[PDB]
Amino acid sequence: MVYPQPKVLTPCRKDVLVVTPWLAPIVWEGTFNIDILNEQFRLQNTTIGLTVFAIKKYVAFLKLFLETAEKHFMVGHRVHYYVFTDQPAAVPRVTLGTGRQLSVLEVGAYKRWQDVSMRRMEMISCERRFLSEVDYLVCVDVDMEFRDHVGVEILTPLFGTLHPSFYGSSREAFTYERRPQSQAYIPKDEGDFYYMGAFFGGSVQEVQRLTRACHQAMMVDQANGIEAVWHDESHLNKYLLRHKPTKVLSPEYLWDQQLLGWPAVLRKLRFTAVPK
Amino acid sequence: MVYPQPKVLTPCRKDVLVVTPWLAPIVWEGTFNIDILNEQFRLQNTTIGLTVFAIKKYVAFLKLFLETAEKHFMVGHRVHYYVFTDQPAAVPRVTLGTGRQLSVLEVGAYKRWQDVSMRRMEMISCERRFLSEVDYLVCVDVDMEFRDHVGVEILTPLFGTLHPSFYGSSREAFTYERRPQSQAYIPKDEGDFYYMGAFFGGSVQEVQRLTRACHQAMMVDQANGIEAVWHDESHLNKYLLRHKPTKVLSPEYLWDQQLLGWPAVLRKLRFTAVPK
Ligand SMILES: O=c1ccn([C@@H]2O[C@H](COP(=O)(O)OP(=O)(O)O)[C@@H](O)[C@H]2O)c(=O)[nH]1
Ligand SMILES: O=c1ccn([C@@H]2O[C@H](COP(=O)(O)OP(=O)(O)O)[C@@H](O)[C@H]2O)c(=O)[nH]1
Ligand SMILES: OC[C@H]1O[C@@H](O)[C@H](O)[C@@H](O)[C@H]1O
Ligand SMILES: OC[C@H]1O[C@@H](O)[C@H](O)[C@@H](O)[C@H]1O
Ligand SMILES: [Mn+2]
Ligand SMILES: [Mn+2]
Repeated sequence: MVYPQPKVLTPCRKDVLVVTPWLAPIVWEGTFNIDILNEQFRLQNTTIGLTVFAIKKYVAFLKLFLETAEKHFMVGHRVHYYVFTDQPAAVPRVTLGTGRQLSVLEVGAYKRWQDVSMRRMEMISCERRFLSEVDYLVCVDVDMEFRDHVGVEILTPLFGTLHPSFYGSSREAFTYERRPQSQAYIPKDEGDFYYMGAFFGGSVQEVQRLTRACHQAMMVDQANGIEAVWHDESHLNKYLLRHKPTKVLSPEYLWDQQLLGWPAVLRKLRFTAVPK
Repeated sequence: MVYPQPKVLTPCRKDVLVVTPWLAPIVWEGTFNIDILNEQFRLQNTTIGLTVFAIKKYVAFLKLFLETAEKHFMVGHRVHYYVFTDQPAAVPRVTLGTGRQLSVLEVGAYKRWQDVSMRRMEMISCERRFLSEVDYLVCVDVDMEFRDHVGVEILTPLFGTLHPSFYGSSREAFTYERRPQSQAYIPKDEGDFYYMGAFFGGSVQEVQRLTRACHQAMMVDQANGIEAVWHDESHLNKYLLRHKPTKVLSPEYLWDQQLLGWPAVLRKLRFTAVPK
């Protein structure tokens, strides 16, 4: 297998940070040779599970989400979609590529948007089925579309994704939970990045750990009369501060061209918000 | 725990490649916050085994090697030195820091320098003792001294170290084995880096795999009447081409100031050749 030689005195990207201070790759276009990664992951017959909640009106987002995932998400690898919905008959029948399957998991609807978004951690953690069926789990919002490659480069024991509104910001600007009353509490002088709750994942074991931890933390907050400021994302950020991810995705992986344009530092816009 | 904020639009190092195309960190000063890594590794009570062969005249190199390892190598972590020698009474008694131990393993001497260097793979692979006693194994030459920090930043499932004579070179210049007759054979259009046999390591499982593979490959070459051009290092390079390391050490970790000076791109010279 023949490819460009990496040269150690020629960096790929000089414009962005491509490794965290705990030596986790930060995933940008030009940092990876996908042909190498694809080979490595195919040699293990990797199966990737993709979880998405479509509760209430959000079933409307599934057709574009799944169609575009078929075009861009882990193409060539085994993929198992898990669609959590209160409306199984509303899941569109989208034609899938070979090695790809979809399961519909019927769940209850909470009235409040905070609990729908928040009880995802609980819903994800359903535990023995993921362990037997997939190697990795990827957990994303449904109001999104894939516009470019999202592949095995993201796979690692634990990853989070840089929030597109805060990647160029200083930590005191991060909208972490700042009340010491909350399990999600992070002091003003702490913090690596501000991760978005819309795209995280890892090995099935590490995702079950994270989601269990976040759920346990939110129940503690509830039994104490406090709701973290950005809810699941607050707790996600506290978890990833204390258990550092082994890869970080750049904002190529979570973007909104309408709000933020297409800056030169983003060579690809891979997974983006749908207008709502 | 309070530290400088990484900023994603300010890279650490813009002068060197800090991640390989398969997303393994390349370990340079300024890429890592050691306080973070130290915490992570201490939380697992990590034990690092360091193997060194001192056969014949090479026992003379042990005092400086061990004294300087006490100053710089994994300080604060548990360390088990394994000294393979034909002369147990010649191992100097060096005073060790707390949590550090040394074992002397008596082995036979081969007459030829090629077989002394080459049979290390066999000698390392002695298998159940490493699995029970250490988490990682680091395998180095003895004619060396530590001059600066060599710590848990290097630890990963599998690592190799960039040969200091070839890091700025193109692959056709690499002195890989070029005869298809040899198990170590690498074609002219293949190859990522040229790794030095003087410094490799990983988890005990991955080092046992590598050393078993290299030994099996060299026995095949022997039963076929060919000796790879740079011996163990040829086979090391073939193994690491096909099983890509999960970290690569920069030449800060294997250098010779007498032959190569102190170039600006090396902010630290950590482990260096002793005149011989
Ligand atoms: O009525 C709702 C509200 C939220 N969600 C799920 O929870 C996710 C996060 O909520 P949302 O996308 O509304 O949050 P935002 O991106 O606006 O902050 C959604 O993508 C859906 O997967 C849902 O299914 N139905
Ligand atoms: O007579 C010898 C020759 C080699 N070695 C071991 O094999 C390693 C590699 O050999 P050497 O350092 O001579 O190779 P070089 O760096 O010169 O290529 C040495 O560091 C020792 O650990 C040894 O113990 N005794
Ligand atoms: O937490 C800061 C917030 O950033 C907003 O831009 C986003 O819409 C919210 O979902 C939340 O992530
Ligand atoms: O393989 C090329 C060679 O490079 C030399 O500089 C070194 O002394 C040898 O041990 C070998 O590594
Ligand atoms: Mn959303
Ligand atoms: Mn040597």
